[PDB]
Amino acid sequence: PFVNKQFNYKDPVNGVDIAYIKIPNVGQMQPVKAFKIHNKIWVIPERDTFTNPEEGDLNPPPEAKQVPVSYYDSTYLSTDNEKDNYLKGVTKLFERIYSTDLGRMLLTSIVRGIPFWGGSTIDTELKVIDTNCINVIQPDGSYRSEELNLVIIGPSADIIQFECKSFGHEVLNLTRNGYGSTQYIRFSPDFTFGFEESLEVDTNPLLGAGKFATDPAVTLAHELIHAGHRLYGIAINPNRVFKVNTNAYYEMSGLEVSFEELRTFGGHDAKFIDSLQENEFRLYYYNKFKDIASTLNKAKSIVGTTASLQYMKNVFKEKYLLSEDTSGKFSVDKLKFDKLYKMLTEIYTEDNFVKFFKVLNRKTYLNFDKAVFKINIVPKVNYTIYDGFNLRNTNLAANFNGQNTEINNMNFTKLKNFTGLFEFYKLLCVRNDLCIKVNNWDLFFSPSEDNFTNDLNKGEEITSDTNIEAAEENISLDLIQQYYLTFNFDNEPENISIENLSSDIIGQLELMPNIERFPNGKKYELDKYTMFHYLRAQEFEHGKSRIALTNSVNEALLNPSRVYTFFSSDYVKKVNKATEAAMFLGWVEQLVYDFTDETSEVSTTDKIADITIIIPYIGPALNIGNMLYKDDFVGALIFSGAVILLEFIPEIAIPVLGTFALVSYIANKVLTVQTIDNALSKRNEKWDEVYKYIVTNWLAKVNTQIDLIRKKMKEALENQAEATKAIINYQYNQYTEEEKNNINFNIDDLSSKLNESINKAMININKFLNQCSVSYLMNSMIPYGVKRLEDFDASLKDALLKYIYDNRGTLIGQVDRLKDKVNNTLSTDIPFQLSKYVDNQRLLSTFTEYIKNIINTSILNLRYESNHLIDLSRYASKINIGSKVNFDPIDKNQIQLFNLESSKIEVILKNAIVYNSMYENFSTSFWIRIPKYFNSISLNNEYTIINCMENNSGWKVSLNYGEIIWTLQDTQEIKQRVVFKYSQMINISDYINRWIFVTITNNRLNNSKIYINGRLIDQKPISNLGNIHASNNIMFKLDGCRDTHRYIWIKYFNLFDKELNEKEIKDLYDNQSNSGILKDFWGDYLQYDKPYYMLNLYDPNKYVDVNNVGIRGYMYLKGPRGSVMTTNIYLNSSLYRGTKFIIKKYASGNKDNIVRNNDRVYINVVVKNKEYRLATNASQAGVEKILSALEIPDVGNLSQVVVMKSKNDQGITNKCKMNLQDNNGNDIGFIGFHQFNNIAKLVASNWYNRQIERSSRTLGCSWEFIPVDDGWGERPL
Ligand SMILES: [Zn+2]
Repeated sequence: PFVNKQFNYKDPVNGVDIAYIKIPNVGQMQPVKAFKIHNKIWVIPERDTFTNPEEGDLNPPPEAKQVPVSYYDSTYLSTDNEKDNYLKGVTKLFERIYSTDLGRMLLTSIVRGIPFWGGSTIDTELKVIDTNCINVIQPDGSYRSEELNLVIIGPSADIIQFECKSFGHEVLNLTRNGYGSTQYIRFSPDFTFGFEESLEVDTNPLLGAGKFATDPAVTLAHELIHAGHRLYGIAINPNRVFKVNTNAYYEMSGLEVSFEELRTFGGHDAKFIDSLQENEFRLYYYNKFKDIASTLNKAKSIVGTTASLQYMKNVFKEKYLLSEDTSGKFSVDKLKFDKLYKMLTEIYTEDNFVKFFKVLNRKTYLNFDKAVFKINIVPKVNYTIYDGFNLRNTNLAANFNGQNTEINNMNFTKLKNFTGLFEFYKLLCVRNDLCIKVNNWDLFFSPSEDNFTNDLNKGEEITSDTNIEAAEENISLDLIQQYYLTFNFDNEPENISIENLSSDIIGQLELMPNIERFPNGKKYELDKYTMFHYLRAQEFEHGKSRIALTNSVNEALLNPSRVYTFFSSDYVKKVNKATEAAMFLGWVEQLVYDFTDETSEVSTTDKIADITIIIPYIGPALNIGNMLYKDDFVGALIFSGAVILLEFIPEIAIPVLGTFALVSYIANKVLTVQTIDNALSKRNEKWDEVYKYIVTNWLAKVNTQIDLIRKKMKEALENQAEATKAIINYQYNQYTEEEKNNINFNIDDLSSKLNESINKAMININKFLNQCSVSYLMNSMIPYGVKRLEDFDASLKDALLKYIYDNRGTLIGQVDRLKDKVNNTLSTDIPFQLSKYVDNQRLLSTFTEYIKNIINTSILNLRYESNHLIDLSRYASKINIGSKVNFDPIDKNQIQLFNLESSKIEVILKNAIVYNSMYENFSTSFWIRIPKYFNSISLNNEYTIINCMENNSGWKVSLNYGEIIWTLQDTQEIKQRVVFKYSQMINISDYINRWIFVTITNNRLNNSKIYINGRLIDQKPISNLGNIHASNNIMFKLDGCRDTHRYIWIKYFNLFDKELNEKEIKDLYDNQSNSGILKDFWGDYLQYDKPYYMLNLYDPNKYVDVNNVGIRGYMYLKGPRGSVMTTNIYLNSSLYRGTKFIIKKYASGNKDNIVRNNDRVYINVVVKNKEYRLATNASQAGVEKILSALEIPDVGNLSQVVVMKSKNDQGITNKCKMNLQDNNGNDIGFIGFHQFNNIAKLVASNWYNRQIERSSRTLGCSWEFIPVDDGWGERPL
């Protein structure tokens, strides 16, 4: 820390702060020269050759060590100059770490570390473990033993294998028992690791060229965070490793990250460790301190120094944060411990440092390094204490340029890795065997199910004084700030003179676990091609080959010029074809555009709330479609969901949650009323444990894969930009030889381009990916955990209601409100807040937009997507469709069901995901289309359409002559039904043979409500209905319809696990109305080329008629619209009356024949088997324009274009649908009628236009198109 005096290697040895140290090693050891950069921190610029006897050889091994990176140089750090530079650098980084709030705290705990005084000399005595000091040679040839705390030596054989090294004890775990021991950090500030980014692009649009460098400060900070854990004897056993599955062509051959490694990194990595294992360690170390206090509390004397036993007892007092009374006895304050621990453990972590140093760095310990570099930090022009490489001013500070080894090329010297490229690998063969050498450190992670401990099954007794939950403070920069203020920076252990030790202190390193070499080669003969194969087929041989030509098909990896793409053929074409230099730059522009073009394709799929943004070429870039129902990725993903992306499917074991036992209290109100609260509280806490648990499983099994792909794609895109830089190149590589011609093709600028083109591409691919992650979590992992909680919740309620009962008379004036409190709480879940377990601004931001759409909420949502009737909410397991089930050809999401026992659709919901307390509070909605009842059979005959019962298992939708019903019924067969009844004796009905939006709400504690088209039609209490069954499957089929020609049309069926409120209902309702598409009088999309009868909503008793064809003729509303009937059944005004209307395309045609909100069209009037053209003369007299049916060829420049409408300019629905316009583009007006001497001719008046803005009064322009429909038995006269 800080380091007071600036050293030089040659500066004269002086017995203190600069001496000839004799580290505690084995056997003899010529003394070595080390400096004292600070109280308790020495620096030896030698290669660690002393610490380990079996490590004096600094030469590389004929066999390679299984690590992604390695580097050797027998000669490094030999000269006396190299030492000085090493001295100058190790320092500058301590100053770097020290210049940060987080840094500052850590170096104060490290210097304060001080290995406990074990040396167990007689219980009651204190003493120094000689292995924690060093002998210091004084000038007069003498030597005085000195206590040490942390030492930095040079690397051993493998220069970049930095790590913590401590000497062990004959019978003590000085690193895992609380004692702590002097640490020797093998580190070098002359080499670094290069890594690659594929996320920061979101915040940095012009992110660096390629591989970035790792600020040496972080690496050193990472290693100290380790000395910290060990100094406080809190290091996790290195026998604790996150097990990894290896047998599989996609799995990593070998790799064993330690918990103490996932701990030290922090970020999410540290979240891979389950809660149960987390608290396992805490108590473990919390008891190591308790013994430290005991050990101290009974220490009478102290052999060794001339320092007061009190002084000593105090150092360790101030170290472990012990508390002592007036007698001087020590104790471990639990609450004060949890803090110290929380600091050494979660505040001081690599991720947290990457915040203080504002540098770019790996975002996970599982992001394997791909390089080594020779850097030189000493010169200020290169690296500064405050800015590092990203120097102030210098063009390095805009986008971590200083860290980009390509941009800041001058500061990084690419060295030779010593692990080839295929040292550790896997052999993957297709089905010409067709195999590939896939790199080990290039395959999937894949955690073993073992790692995830749990313990969620243990039940629990709930007394009155149980201890309630505790937050999950995500360690925000604010919390660190707090720790900083309350941080104690004054006073640092004194250099307590100890009595000389052996001239040669006997060492022997702590024993690390053995390196189990892993198998290599391992062959894999597969069926389908792999994402690895496809990726492979996009690299192509360096360059001395023949001008390669891009070419689809995986066989694109059989020719020496093996290259493949996922781009449109035309690109292949433009690239694969000679281009005369006369015309070359054009080509460049072309490709670039086309590249940045093909590379940015994004599907909106708005009609799919869940995964919005979509990058289609992913499927054919990594062969992700996983081969399903043949191609069409964007359709593939929609049919399955983000599952189609996982190289492997993770499971979720959420045991049958235990239960709370309730300790009862005899005639003790307080103590009782307090137990129920503890019960409910622990239950709330109970839900948190489950959620937090699946987020750990989701963080390592799922989210990790998606991230590998995230890299894979970024890899792909570059493989493409690299070839289109090869091809284009080969061309100009055979240039005309004419200088001054073109400001150079600038390969180092076409690239500056292709860079951006890809950087943005990743911004899209990333959003898309983030959605498949969050989304996969919400519909494939949470539902499971919830089921068990909801169960637990359903149980606890009884156990609680009973408790209250069994204790009434003691809960005298409260046996109701407590009965209400327990019934009111345990009647709704505990929302899943992702922010409670994740800081990631990326994913939370995602999670937020996902939550906004109430549809992603539904436990069942089935639309007709792509080419299937699927359950987008991923709850259904098998949706069996009948044979007599028909799907409207236009909007196939409109299902029609007949009376035939062969037309039916049955849906079964995954059992594991279904809890029986599921239909207490829940809603259901769908769109209905009921034909008209013509016969009398229909009378008093109630057929059922939707049924969900398991022997009296409530709710099933039924129909009966002019009314819709919803009946709830419990096992105790008690039933309750709510009904909406619609009369069939009306001129014009709002429900007959039309579409009706229906929503049914259910609140166990209240009533059952029925909403028709948004408004509440009726409600009936249900606070008396007993328990209800949860049917595993729902059946769509009519049942008991005596009518032979009865049928219905359903649409947008959904099922919600909560009581939708008025607002939600109305929102949901406006959303499923497709306001951008005009409608049939019955609700279907209006259509081009399809004769409709006009019904004027203002004067429903008349009907359009063409007085006389021609401009000298007119159209008007004719006399009395006839009636229709069938005594004792219906009496509706007739519809199929008057002249028909035909809408003709005019703007954007050939496409679907659906008429959309703002289409310009043509209205052909069909007069006497012939079709004419409704037009007018915009040069008439008044505001009104009479309109006539002209001869299509005689119309000419007369006003005829009509702008169809559906949403008022303001945005409100209006019936006024036809706005006529003059060719100049003007606005002649909406079409309506108008009295002209008691004749009311159809007219286009600019009046309505004005009114439609103000009010919303049904006007003379309120038209309605009526096609003939099998639902309206009426016969077109
Ligand atoms: Zn480490």
